[PDB]
Parts: sequence; structure tokens; C-alpha cells
Amino acid sequence: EPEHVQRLLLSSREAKKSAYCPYSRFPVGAALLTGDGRIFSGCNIENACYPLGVCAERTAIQKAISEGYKDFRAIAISSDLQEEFISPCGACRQVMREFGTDWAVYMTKPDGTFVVRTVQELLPASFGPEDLQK
Amino acid sequence: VEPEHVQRLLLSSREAKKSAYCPYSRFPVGAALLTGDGRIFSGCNIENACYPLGVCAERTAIQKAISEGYKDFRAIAISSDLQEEFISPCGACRQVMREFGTDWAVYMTKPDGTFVVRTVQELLPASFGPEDLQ
Amino acid sequence: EPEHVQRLLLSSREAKKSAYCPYSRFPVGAALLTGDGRIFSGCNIENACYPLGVCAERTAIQKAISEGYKDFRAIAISSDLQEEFISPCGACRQVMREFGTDWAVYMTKPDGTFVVRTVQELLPASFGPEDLQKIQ
Amino acid sequence: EPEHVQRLLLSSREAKKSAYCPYSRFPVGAALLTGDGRIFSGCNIENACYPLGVCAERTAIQKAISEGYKDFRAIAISSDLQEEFISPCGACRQVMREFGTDWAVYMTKPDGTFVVRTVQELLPASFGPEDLQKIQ
Ligand SMILES: O=C1N[C@H](O)CCN1[C@@H]1O[C@H](CO)[C@@H](O)[C@H]1O
Ligand SMILES: O=C1N[C@H](O)CCN1[C@@H]1O[C@H](CO)[C@@H](O)[C@H]1O
Ligand SMILES: O=C1N[C@H](O)CCN1[C@@H]1O[C@H](CO)[C@@H](O)[C@H]1O
Ligand SMILES: O=C1N[C@H](O)CCN1[C@@H]1O[C@H](CO)[C@@H](O)[C@H]1O
Ligand SMILES: [Zn+2]
Ligand SMILES: [Zn+2]
Ligand SMILES: [Zn+2]
Ligand SMILES: [Zn+2]
Repeated sequence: EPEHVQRLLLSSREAKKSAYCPYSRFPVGAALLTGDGRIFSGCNIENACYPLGVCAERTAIQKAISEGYKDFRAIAISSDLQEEFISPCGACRQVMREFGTDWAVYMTKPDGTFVVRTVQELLPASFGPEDLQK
Repeated sequence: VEPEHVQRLLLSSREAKKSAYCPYSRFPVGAALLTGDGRIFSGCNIENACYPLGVCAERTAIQKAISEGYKDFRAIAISSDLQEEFISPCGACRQVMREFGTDWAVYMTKPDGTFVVRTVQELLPASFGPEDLQ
Repeated sequence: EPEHVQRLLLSSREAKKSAYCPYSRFPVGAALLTGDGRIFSGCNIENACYPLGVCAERTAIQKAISEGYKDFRAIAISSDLQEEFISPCGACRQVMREFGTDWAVYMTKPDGTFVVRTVQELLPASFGPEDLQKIQ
Repeated sequence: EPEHVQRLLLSSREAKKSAYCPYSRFPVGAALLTGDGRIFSGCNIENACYPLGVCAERTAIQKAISEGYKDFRAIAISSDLQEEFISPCGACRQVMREFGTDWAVYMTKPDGTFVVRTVQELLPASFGPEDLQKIQ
């Protein structure tokens, strides 16, 4: 829905302002839209020990889940990288996939252009909960 | 930390634990942190079918706080369903805590409300940190 | 099958025996084939704190890199799932991609059947070194 | 220094040469001594996505486990930092603890000086395997 898309894209851009990224100096914002229209946002949060950082998409998803929301319709991602749409890393894709494959990922540039792909399209033939079921 | 803030933290952590996404371990964890200005942020563990892609309660709480512009932390309380052990932060959580200072308090609780309190410094002595990269 | 595929399949199946997986009871093996024909094995190694585990594919890659090998041709993955091909998680795909998009992932079943996809296919529109302007 | 200490320190220093760290430009080496005398080396291996990196200590431990070794006597860590002994991060401490608390961590400087602490001392009142035991 055009109302929700625009709010989501702006929320992702705004979330970027809170990024804690003194090591990469590469800020990332994300915003997730739930089934009932609520938006949760997040940013990357780095650690002196690089592996202990977290991505924007996961900050947003983790916030939503902690507040009792597991039904996601879309997630938008923003960065300062001008030359390419910001794409989720594989770890973020796997966390997205834990909560379904059919939902939309908006990969943006600072100028407001974007491309959309589903979680399924971004993580084909995925490992998932089904592997551990039965 | 005032007994009133401690009680608020204990209740917040236990309440947050109810939202835990942990179908793999069936080991729910909640956490609540207190900022300098008295705001409380809570979190829970959020697991993934690929075990390494989960996140701990403490980090969900810290990441939520940072995403909303708070990096000044006074205390964090942790809750679990383990009756016989105080719930202790894993080393990754200790390292994320340490990114935001060593002097603050960690309340490791039991379900009955008894707890052990230690500083981040005490839990992670001679720590790796931002100074290693200066 | 070609000799190198036979090698990948056997080494990956063997690697699974070393899995440290008391929590999931889901053992995974991986075998990584380098450009010069050397195979590096790996397995999942879990931790009481679930997020601190590592996957088989990353164990294998990390072993190869630590020994000075960065030219990877193929990696095979093995599990105990008889009725599913074992697929790499997104984190493993991202680590694979750090070392290139143009190499093969063999997703196997215990009966020795498999599906092959490239890293590029498994991680379309990949985040990577270009995002940090490291390709210069 | 005892012969096994000399070996640990030299192997850890040598392991640093293999570091894949184009993002931090902060190379780390580790050397893990098993009960039977075998040394496993490791180095940090970074990723364009910073969280997908791995530390030297875990590279070494994961290699050892993958080859069937779980009895660890000591681990030494090396870096290019002259001003500070290189200390393991909390994640590495937690992985060390999965395999016991009574063993030794040598935190070194490039000049060969070091401080030694046990895993227990570096990770007091630790979360561990017992937290997840079925019967309590
Ligand atoms: O937030 C992100 N989302 C994408 O999925 C990948 C990249 N990032 C973050 O960008 C910085 C550089 O890797 C890191 O801080 C990293 O976590
Ligand atoms: O939230 C946690 N806090 C402590 O730091 C460690 C343990 N956990 C969580 O407990 C489950 C079992 O490892 C996992 O889901 C794990 O993330
Ligand atoms: O080794 C793996 N490779 C694939 O990328 C994903 C699955 N795994 C491992 O399987 C167990 C369950 O998630 C875990 O121990 C997990 O790390
Ligand atoms: O290997 C390490 N051992 C210590 O436990 C912590 C630091 N590191 C590594 O140093 C770089 C900067 O955080 C990173 O590549 C990081 O993984
Ligand atoms: Zn990511
Ligand atoms: Zn933890
Ligand atoms: Zn994996
Ligand atoms: Zn480490």
C-alpha cells in the first residue's frame, strides 16, 4: 500500500541516523512493516570486536519480535552508499526467512530510487525451520 | 541503583521473557536495561533454525536502546526459567555490554527474585575493547 | 560422477562424523575444494549459547583461509536429512561470497544425490566488498 | 620459557601472517595446544559484513574440533598491538568455555611478553552447557 510504502521508506532513512558504526563509518537503517500496519525500525550497531556487531535489518526484526510481532509484510533498507542499492547480507536474509519467504525487501539508494525483491528471491532454495521439523 | 528501579528492571525482564522466540532450545530468556535518564528497554532471545543466527535477550535489549538513541546504561537485569541457577550473560553479551562501558551493573536473577549483581568489568576482566583499535 | 565430485561427496560425508552438535543433534559436514585440488573439511560446532555456534561450511572455509588458501572451486554440504538436500544458511552464503561468486555449492542427500548452484545464484544482488568500496 | 610455551608463542605469531583483515587492518593470530601436544593455528577472517567475521581464537578451536580434538591445554593470542597484551573477546571466551574452564590463555605482546589467565578467570560465573542440561 502506497501510504505504507512511503512511511516505511522514510522510517528506514531516519533510522540510519541512530547507527553506531564508528568502525566502518557505514551507517545502515532499516524499517519493517507488520501485518497490522505497525512499523519497527533499526540500525547497525558495531562492536570493537567486529563479529559482535549487528545489522540494521536484524535490529528492526528483533525489536518487532520482542514486542510480540512476527507477521511481516515488508522491510526497507537504507544506507549512504550512492552507487548501489543497499542489499541485505546473507545473515539478515536468513533471519528474514525465519519469519516467511513471501514478503518484500525494498533495497534503496540515498536518492530515493529502489528495487524490490521477495525474501524467497533473495534466498533461493533456503535452509529454514523445515530442516529441523519432525 | 534504587530498589525501585531494580524492581522495575526485574518485572520488565520477566515480562519480556514472555515474548521469547525460542522453539529450538525451549529456553526463554528476558532482559531489561536501565538508561542514565531512567528509561527501560527490554528484550528476549530470538532464535533461528540456523542456531548461530539467534540473538540473546541482553543484546536484543541493548540494540533496541541504541536504535532509539540511548547509549548511557546504568544496569541490566536478566531472567530465565532456570530455578536452580542465576542466569548469567554469555561472553558475547558481556562483550556487547562492554562496548558501552565497564562500570555498570548486571543483575543475574532466579525466578524467585533473588539475584547476584556484578559489574561488566567483573564479568569481563582484562577485556578486549574499543581501545585495542585506537 | 567426475572424480572431484566423488571426492567432494565422500569428504563432506566423512566430515559430518566430527560434528559437535549436542544441542540440535543436527550434524553437518562440508568439504571445500581449492583451485589446486586440496580439500578442506569442516563440521558444525555448537555452543551452549546457541548464537556462538559455527556452521560446517564456515569451519571448512575458515580452515582453508587460515592455511593460506583463498581460491575456491566448490563446496559440498552433507546432513542426516534423507529427504531434503542440505542447503547453506544465509550466513554461510555471505562468507562464501567474500571469496567469490563464481564457484559451486553441492547440496546433497545421504544417498549421494545432489543439486548444484553457484554462490551468485544462492546470494543474488549480494552485499559484499563493493559496499565498503574495497574493490579498487 | 618452557618448550611448549615457546611453541605456542611462535605459532601464534606465525598464524597472524595468514589473517584476512582488510577492513580492520588489525591482524590476530592464535595457537591452540592440545593435551597430546598438537598445535592448531588460527587467524581472524573478516567479512564485508562486519558481524560475519571470525576471530583467531575461534578459527583455531574450530579447526581442532573439526579434526576430533577437544582436550585443550592452552591457547596463545598474538596481535600487532605493542601497547597492550591482546586479550580474547567475550565471544571467544565463551567458545573456549564450552570445552572447559581450567585451561590457560596466553595474552601476548609482539615483544614476546605475556600474561596468563585461565578461561575461568577470564569468564567468571559463566553461562555454559550446564544451563541447558535436561535434568536439574
Ligand atoms: O547493517 C547492515 N546491513 C546489511 O545487511 C549488511 C551491512 N550492514 C552493516 O554495515 C556495516 C558494514 O558491514 C556493518 O556494521 C554491518 O552490520
Ligand atoms: O538470551 C540468552 N542470554 C544469555 O546471554 C545466553 C543464553 N541466551 C539464550 O538462551 C538460548 C540457549 O543458548 C539461546 O537462544 C540464547 O541466545
Ligand atoms: O552447519 C550448518 N550449516 C548450514 O549452513 C546451516 C545448518 N548448519 C548447522 O546445523 C545446526 C542447526 O541449525 C547448527 O549447528 C548449524 O550451525
Ligand atoms: O581475532 C580477534 N580476536 C579477539 O578475540 C578479538 C579481536 N579479533 C579480531 O580483531 C578484529 C577487530 O575486532 C576482528 O577481525 C576481530 O575478529
Ligand atoms: Zn546484515
Ligand atoms: Zn548472550
Ligand atoms: Zn550456515
Ligand atoms: Zn574473539
